[PDB]
Amino acid sequence: QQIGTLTTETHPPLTWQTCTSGGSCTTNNGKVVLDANWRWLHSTSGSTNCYTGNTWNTTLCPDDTTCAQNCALDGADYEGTYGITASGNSLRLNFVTNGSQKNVGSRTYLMKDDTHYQTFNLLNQEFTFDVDVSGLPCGLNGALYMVPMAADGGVSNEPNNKAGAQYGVGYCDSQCPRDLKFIAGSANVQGWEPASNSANSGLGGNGSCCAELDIWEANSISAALTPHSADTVTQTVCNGDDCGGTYSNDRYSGTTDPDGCDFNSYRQGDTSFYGPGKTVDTNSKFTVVTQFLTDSSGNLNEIKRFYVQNGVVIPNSQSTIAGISGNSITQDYCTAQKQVFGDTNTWEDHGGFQSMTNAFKAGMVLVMSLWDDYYADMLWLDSVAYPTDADPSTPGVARGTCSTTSGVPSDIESSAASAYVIYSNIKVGPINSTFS
Ligand SMILES: *[C@@H]1O[C@H](CO)[C@@H](O[C@@H]2O[C@H](CO)[C@@H](O)[C@H](O)[C@H]2NC(C)=O)[C@H](O)[C@H]1NC(C)=O
Ligand SMILES: *[C@@H]1O[C@H](CO)[C@@H](O)[C@H](O)[C@H]1NC(C)=O
Ligand SMILES: *[C@@H]1O[C@H](CO)[C@@H](O)[C@H](O)[C@H]1NC(C)=O
Ligand SMILES: *[C@H]1O[C@H](CO)[C@@H](O)[C@H](O)[C@@H]1O
Ligand SMILES: [Mg+2]
Repeated sequence: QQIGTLTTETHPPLTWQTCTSGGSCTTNNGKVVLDANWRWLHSTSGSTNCYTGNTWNTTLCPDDTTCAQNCALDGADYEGTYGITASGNSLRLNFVTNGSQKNVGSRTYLMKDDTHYQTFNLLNQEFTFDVDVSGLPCGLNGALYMVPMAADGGVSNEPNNKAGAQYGVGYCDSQCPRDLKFIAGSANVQGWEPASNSANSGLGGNGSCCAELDIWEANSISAALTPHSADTVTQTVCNGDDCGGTYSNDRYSGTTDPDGCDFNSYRQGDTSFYGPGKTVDTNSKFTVVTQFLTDSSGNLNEIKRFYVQNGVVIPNSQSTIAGISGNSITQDYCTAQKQVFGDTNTWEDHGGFQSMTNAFKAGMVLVMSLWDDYYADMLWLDSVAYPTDADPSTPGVARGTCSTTSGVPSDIESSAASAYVIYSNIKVGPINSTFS
């Protein structure tokens, strides 16, 4: 995709911290950028849209290559159009913004400079942030996570990609998303079809795969921490059903792990731990600490979680499911959880902890998003039962307190239009350096 010249792109400021030890943190002046999929996409020749609603202009975009040559991504009105407010240490994302048109959700990335994403290697480090999820009801997902996107947004080896990181180009994840307009320096017009169960109501011929570390996927009801493996940790392009993931005829036929090794306290049997008025009280802001421990060879072997609220350090809740012990993500936990729950261990299939180690070594980009779920209504995160018809007595079925009828986008985009999330006070450093 090309650089549009009709609207200046100014990345809103976001300060975050590097810590070296407890009580020793210094500030970094970062910036945030909106994902390309949310942007106006128009001809390089003028103002004519290449994409409108959920379909393409086939004169401007007769094929994937020509479309990339012909079409430019332009600058974003962050607050006015997208309800994104980045100031000081905080990033607020609003769910619905009814400006000149209706906007639902957003996906943003942390930048090091105007043309590069910040990258992270969290081996032997912890990532820590504050979050307010009080305004997130059933069906919402405020996600803070990491994917090994190319730092430059792909421009170095993609001649038709000039927009790059500057315009939030280069997304990939463990679902191999096919709703992306641009993948690996090409458009995705070929095979594009409208689809009711896609976030943007459309799906192209190709998907964008990579590893994915879901540090935080949450609302006021439930939270999940989920690493996802991949054969190749950085971006690969997949074709149709061979993609696997959400929209394939065979979810597990691809090169990535679409399910991940998840820890949701409620799913792991403790319904008193996380939620409104609970041990981690979602009525108010809290600190989320995620630690990435290694074996003696420097390969990831454990993900730990701590919360801090009112100055009280709260260890992650123990899994209470018989056969699934502990309060962290380890190979023993992942194997036991998949076996006991009766879920396919695609996590292990695509390299598990070694895969995530490789993803960290490649360098991770920080993603901060707010979304509703056109495929499963976020029931996988917060429902009394997922699947909706499954036995709530069966281990792994219950994930939260939300009804099986909750979270339908056409419902909640109305009823929960005021929903928002605030991420703040991001800190990265060695184990134990960001809290005490
Ligand atoms: C991106 O997806 C499109 C659509 O599926 C692919 O285009 C197909 O290419 C094959 C092989 O050249 C042709 O036989 C088909 O006619 C094309 N289909 C359509 C609908 O145009 C394209 O190959 C994909 N690109 C990559 C890199 O995988
Ligand atoms: C598509 O783009 C072309 C070239 O700018 C333009 O002439 C045409 O009006 C657009 N719309 C349609 C429906 O073809
Ligand atoms: C971090 O703190 C915990 C709890 O005090 C301790 O068990 C662990 O050894 C510490 N690890 C490092 C690397 O400092
Ligand atoms: C469009 O229709 C599909 C069924 O194919 C639903 O899953 C989706 O929620 C939307 O209503
Ligand atoms: Mg998709």
